[PDB]
Amino acid sequence: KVFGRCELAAAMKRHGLDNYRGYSLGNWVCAAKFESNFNTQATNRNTDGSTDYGILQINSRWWCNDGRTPGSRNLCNIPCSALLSSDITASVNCAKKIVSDGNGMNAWVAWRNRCKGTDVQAWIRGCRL
Ligand SMILES: [Pt+4]
Ligand SMILES: [Pt+4]
Ligand SMILES: [Pt+4]
Ligand SMILES: [Pt+4]
Ligand SMILES: [Pt+4]
Repeated sequence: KVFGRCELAAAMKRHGLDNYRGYSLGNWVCAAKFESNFNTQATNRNTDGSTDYGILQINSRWWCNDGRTPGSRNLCNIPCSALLSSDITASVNCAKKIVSDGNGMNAWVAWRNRCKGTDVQAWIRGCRL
């Protein structure tokens, strides 16, 4: 599913991401925009053989099992395919574990490079929440 900006903001808010570990909603919507362009079905292969999955491009080296990343850790305890669903619940629950891991949202390279220190509130502007 390809989410609209405000539709995704609303779903993320409902799933408890607004101010989760201090990160306002706009940060999460910005990260999703540049990681996956709001497409739950996005996949991207990394040079190390791991793959990133879904709206927040969660990586198979640590977070999920895809059956093809030797020495992967499956920390969210979830097949990576579950992260591609039109229901964002699995992605959100896994992202909560990731952002709690000590590096905050710096775990998402597009967030560091494209969202961090920008006016992220613009991403929720005009939305009914
Ligand atoms: Pt569809
Ligand atoms: Pt709502
Ligand atoms: Pt939902
Ligand atoms: Pt909804
Ligand atoms: Pt594996």
